[PDB]
Order: sequence, then C-alpha cells, then structure tokens
Amino acid sequence: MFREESRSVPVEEGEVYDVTIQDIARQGDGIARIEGFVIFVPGTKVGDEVRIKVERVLPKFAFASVVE
Repeated sequence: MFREESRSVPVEEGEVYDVTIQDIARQGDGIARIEGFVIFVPGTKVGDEVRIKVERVLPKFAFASVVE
C-alpha cells in the first residue's frame, strides 16, 4: 500500500471474546473471521459459541483457545 498501516487490528495478544465458530478449516481449526481477519481456534465446532482467549496474533492470522 502507499499508505502506512496503522496496525488497527480487532484483536491483540492476551484477549478474550465471546465468538461463534462460523467456519472450520479441515483439521479442526475453528475459523473466527472478524471483519475478514481469520482467527484460528483449534478444537471447535461449526456454530459453537465460546469465549476464546486470543493467546497470540500473527500478521496473517491469530491463535486462540476455548476457556469455556
């Protein structure tokens, strides 16, 4: 981009959100796509509504786990 990225992202490392697993990648990774940003929550189900702890975030995708 010609414009610098402000890095204004939805999620940061160490956060928790009440998300619904809308999609799943073939392996068991729940895809929480917030505005298009793909957060992987391994070990979930389609339609599963859980509090995910976003452990860490990468420039292309985020990792989170279910803390019930």
